[PDB]
Amino acid sequence: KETAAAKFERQHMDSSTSAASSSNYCNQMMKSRNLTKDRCKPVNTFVHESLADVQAVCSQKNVACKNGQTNCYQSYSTMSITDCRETGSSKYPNCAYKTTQANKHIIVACEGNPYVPVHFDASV
Ligand SMILES: [Rh+]
Ligand SMILES: [Rh+]
Repeated sequence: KETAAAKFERQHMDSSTSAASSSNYCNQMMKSRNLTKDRCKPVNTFVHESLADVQAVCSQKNVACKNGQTNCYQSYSTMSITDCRETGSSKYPNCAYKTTQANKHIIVACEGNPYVPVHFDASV
């Protein structure tokens, strides 16, 4: 019974580094955040902004979600993010990733009271 809010924080928040710590980052973080337990999760994004600044996106630019729901929101400012991408030679349980740093607008899906991020949809 992890809450949806807490699952988003575990899968997508890393405020403790300004940018993709190092070439090792995604290998470490995909494992430590438990995204390689049942299979290698093929792609995942981490956001290097404060929790308050990511939560605030739920009152910013309303945009269509990829799944056609209406509860997605685009950040008005660019954010520091790390994209993690499974290498073609990565074989479970030894999940290997390329670490790439970018500064992009994020899109998140928000639900509940309080209204908070529960899903990372895209960066643009
Ligand atoms: Rh999701
Ligand atoms: Rh999900």
